[PDB]
Amino acid sequence: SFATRTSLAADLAALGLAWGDAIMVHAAVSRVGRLLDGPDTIIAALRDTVGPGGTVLAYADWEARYEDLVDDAGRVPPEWREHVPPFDPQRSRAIRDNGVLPEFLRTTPGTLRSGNPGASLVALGAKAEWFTADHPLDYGYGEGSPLAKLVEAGGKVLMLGAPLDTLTLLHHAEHLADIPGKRIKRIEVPFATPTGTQWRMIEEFDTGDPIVAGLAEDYFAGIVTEFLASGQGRQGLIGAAPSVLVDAAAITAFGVTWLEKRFGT
Amino acid sequence: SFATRTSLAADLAALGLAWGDAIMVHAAVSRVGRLLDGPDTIIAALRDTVGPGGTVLAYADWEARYEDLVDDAGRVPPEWREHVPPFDPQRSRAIRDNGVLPEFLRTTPGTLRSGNPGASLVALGAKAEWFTADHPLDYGYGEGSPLAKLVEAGGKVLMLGAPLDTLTLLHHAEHLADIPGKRIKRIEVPFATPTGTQWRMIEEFDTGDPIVAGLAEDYFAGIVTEFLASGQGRQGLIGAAPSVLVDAAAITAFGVTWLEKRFGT
Ligand SMILES: NC[C@@H]1O[C@H](O[C@H]2[C@@H](O)[C@H](O[C@@H]3[C@@H](O)[C@H](N)C[C@H](N)[C@H]3O[C@H]3O[C@H](CN)[C@@H](O)[C@H](O)[C@H]3N)O[C@@H]2CO)[C@H](N)[C@@H](O)[C@@H]1O
Ligand SMILES: NC[C@@H]1O[C@H](O[C@H]2[C@@H](O)[C@H](O[C@@H]3[C@@H](O)[C@H](N)C[C@H](N)[C@H]3O[C@H]3O[C@H](CN)[C@@H](O)[C@H](O)[C@H]3N)O[C@@H]2CO)[C@H](N)[C@@H](O)[C@@H]1O
Repeated sequence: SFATRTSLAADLAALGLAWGDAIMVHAAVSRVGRLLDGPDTIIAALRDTVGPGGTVLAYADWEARYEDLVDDAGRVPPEWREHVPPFDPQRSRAIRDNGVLPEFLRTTPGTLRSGNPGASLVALGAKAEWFTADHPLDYGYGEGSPLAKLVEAGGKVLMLGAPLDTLTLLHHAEHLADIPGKRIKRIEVPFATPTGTQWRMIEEFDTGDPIVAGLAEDYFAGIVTEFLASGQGRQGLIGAAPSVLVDAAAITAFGVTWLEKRFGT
Repeated sequence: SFATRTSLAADLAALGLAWGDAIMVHAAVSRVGRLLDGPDTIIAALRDTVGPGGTVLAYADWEARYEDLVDDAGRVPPEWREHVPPFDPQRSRAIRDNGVLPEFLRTTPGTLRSGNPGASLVALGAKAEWFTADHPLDYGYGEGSPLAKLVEAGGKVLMLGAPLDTLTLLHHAEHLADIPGKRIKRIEVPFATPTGTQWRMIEEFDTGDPIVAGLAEDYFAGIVTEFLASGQGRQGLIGAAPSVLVDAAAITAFGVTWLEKRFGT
């Protein structure tokens, strides 16, 4: 009646998580079952399974409710500017729309957070410095991004009971997909610098909706389902949670090909 | 349509919070209204109002779900011992039963947390070291406790939209009250030391229920209501939240006298 740090690490090993892996986690903590330490049991079991050579990652994003006040060019009206809290990678809370684990991971001692606010990842472990260094502010889901570094390092993504449409790495596949009609989001973001608040415009492919028209908003779940149905990845229980584990480079290439087949040439 | 760091500090000043105050906060963040930075706007406004000479405090407690496995002497059965996460004052999460603000305060850079797990307070500011140092493990709501140091320093308690029965300092009044039939809670707690897990028995007056029989479980709210009805304390809005501000030494003495009149001699 209690999933422990030991039992969860055993479930993670049986699922496919290995010593030295860089693992990115999307979790629905309620579905794991009753935990002795709450979400920190999940974090501890992941660190135990990958060892000091591994790295645990999560999608942090940023809690910035000021997006309801921007006009049409994405800037902030002058009456609201100095009221918007600027982004500090060490103090800005992770978004909690898709669960509380990224914030729990962000506040775990040793965790590093990248510089692109809306696309920030948290990393804890051996390669946390490289995974979070020099995050390009424009198109933060693309070439120089932590999501690209996860693919390059041969990392893995674990859907720990979370809905399959929340896989952030598939936004990296959307950025890479050579297709037409890609939607773009522009917004101004306040940054905290040792001299005050400095504003800056951010450009990236819009990850608030499907990258192109004609797709259901949860269509990431279909891509993951087809990926598993093709005999790739592994499925199994983590505690009481139905979980999915995929290779980062494989699911990205599968996601790009999924898009380049139905759209473009 | 947006309570800001500036507007909240103005509401706090109008309520009675002053420069240099040591303020302990019980908050219901949802009732404050729409915040630009979430709960961190409340923390920032409190720090702004009290200044670098002040101190912001909250009741942290401890997220320890292992209390359902103890027998009748309060110890942990041998099969569960090494599975229970030990208490680390720097890493143990604050309880979130009465809101998320204590955990947000605990993870704010610079905040210190005291050593008594179940009675731990978080402190951020000038006297955070003294407020959290040398917390007596047995009877942690009594003489050497942060709640007693708050009374000694002339601190204040702010009920920021929270229910009035959640005022932790009234447990210090229960400990001090010279009355009969005081209930006692005993439990064993794992502690993290630089050499491993060390277990220890904790004794204190039971704060999970009224200190004596014959009291409704929310009777703290009646004491606060009588205290305000007697012309003491101040009431007003903090954002959109009906709030209460009281002097720590006054509400404690009023709480003790409230108990010593209806019970004992
Ligand atoms: N969905 C409709 C659209 O949502 C936008 O805002 C959305 C946006 O801020 C935000 O979208 C966020 C992005 O930020 C972030 N960079 C990646 C993350 N996957 C995404 O999340 C969203 O897309 C996922 C599906 N991949 C869903 O599983 C998830 O529940 C959903 N919140 O959530 C809001 C609602 O989804 C705009 N309101 C408007 O373009 C339109 O209303
Ligand atoms: N209430 C019934 C009793 O609750 C106990 O457990 C309780 C205990 O762990 C815990 O009680 C906690 C204490 O820890 C902590 N040290 C101080 C805090 N004010 C108190 O909180 C409790 O008392 C307040 C009223 N002052 C309420 O406002 C609050 O909602 C309530 N959770 O919440 C649990 C439920 O209240 C035991 N289950 C049993 O003795 C009996 O069932």
